[PDB]
Amino acid sequence: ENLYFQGSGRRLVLPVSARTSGALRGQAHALARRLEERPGLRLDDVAGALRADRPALRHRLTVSASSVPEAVEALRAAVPAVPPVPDEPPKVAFLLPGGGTQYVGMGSGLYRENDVYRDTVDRCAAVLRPALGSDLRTALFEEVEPGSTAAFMALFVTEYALARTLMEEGVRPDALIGHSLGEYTAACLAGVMEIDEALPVVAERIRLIASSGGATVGVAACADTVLPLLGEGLSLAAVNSPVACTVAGDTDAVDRLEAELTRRGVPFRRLRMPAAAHSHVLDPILESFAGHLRTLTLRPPRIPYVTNVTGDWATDAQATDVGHWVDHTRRTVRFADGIAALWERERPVLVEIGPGDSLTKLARARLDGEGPVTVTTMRHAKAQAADGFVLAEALGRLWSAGVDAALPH
Repeated sequence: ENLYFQGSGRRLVLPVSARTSGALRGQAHALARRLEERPGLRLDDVAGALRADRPALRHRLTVSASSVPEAVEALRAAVPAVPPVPDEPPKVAFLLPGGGTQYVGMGSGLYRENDVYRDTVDRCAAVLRPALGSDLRTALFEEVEPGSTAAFMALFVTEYALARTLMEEGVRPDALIGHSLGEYTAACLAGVMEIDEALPVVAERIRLIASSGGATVGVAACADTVLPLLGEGLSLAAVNSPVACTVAGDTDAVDRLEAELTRRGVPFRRLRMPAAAHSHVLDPILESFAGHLRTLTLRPPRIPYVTNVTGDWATDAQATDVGHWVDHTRRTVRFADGIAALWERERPVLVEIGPGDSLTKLARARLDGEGPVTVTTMRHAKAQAADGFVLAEALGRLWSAGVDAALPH
């Protein structure tokens, strides 16, 4: 179970582009039949030849392979999966999850294969030791108490390292959106905050939220259905999509809401973190948390980002205002509105940065049926794919949608 650096391995992305719906499938089986019938062809050479010796036409797909049999098999199954590329290159947005999908071992494959990912994690763990009290890489890769400060900081650093890794490949986001904790990651990526200063502040934000107690319930219904059921002792914590919102408050009030939701057939699930972020339960720690926010050098965003406060693009005045960041922690996460504002300006490819597809589902629900292209970037806890495979697929898919710099080499 070693995390020693191995460097990049043999896995490569093979690009295929045609002019038709259409000929793409045919051209992919052609290439498959060529590598079978030509044992002298190395995967190595084919990857470069597919890059240098052919034009990048409108209809694209890719396969990932660490060997010729793998590539041949993947080119048969290959089905076009994104629309033909636009006449103008697509915009790109990063979506940064707030927690719920973190796990021990996430990104461990990237930690071993990718020097940017490894260096970013190492840098953050060293900066974090005085505030955290431990080496974050222990929590990232070996063991962690669920819902601890370390568990969530593991998620924050994974997002940051993964975003830095994509940016070094040339996939630089034109816009950012995060969900609660993820808005801090977005602010660091946008230049609003410096990662080294943000790390201890995010850590104390987590401890202050956890120490405030209370409870949160995720309700699979739109906010209009939930609002009339609240509720002295309850706040609307997040409006996530037309079929998802969260409600937070003291545990007794949340218990009674759940009883009344059951009585109406409304599906819901108690979030496992016994906390109440984005609700009145945080009132006693807001001013203390503003003390920590005052330690940060805030700058206007150099990449645009939408905040959960307004569900709209953050202004320079907001990004640099401690009181806004205090409001961000107290007030409803307007994620669904944020997704719509992001989409309406850019119509960008939506790239989820972090483990899972939880924000991708919210975006698909809110953006039905604008046909968003979404890209996923890190596997769920129980999935068997290798991290480097999932990353290579994401990069190939980004190229297929028209983000040319996403293709590696």
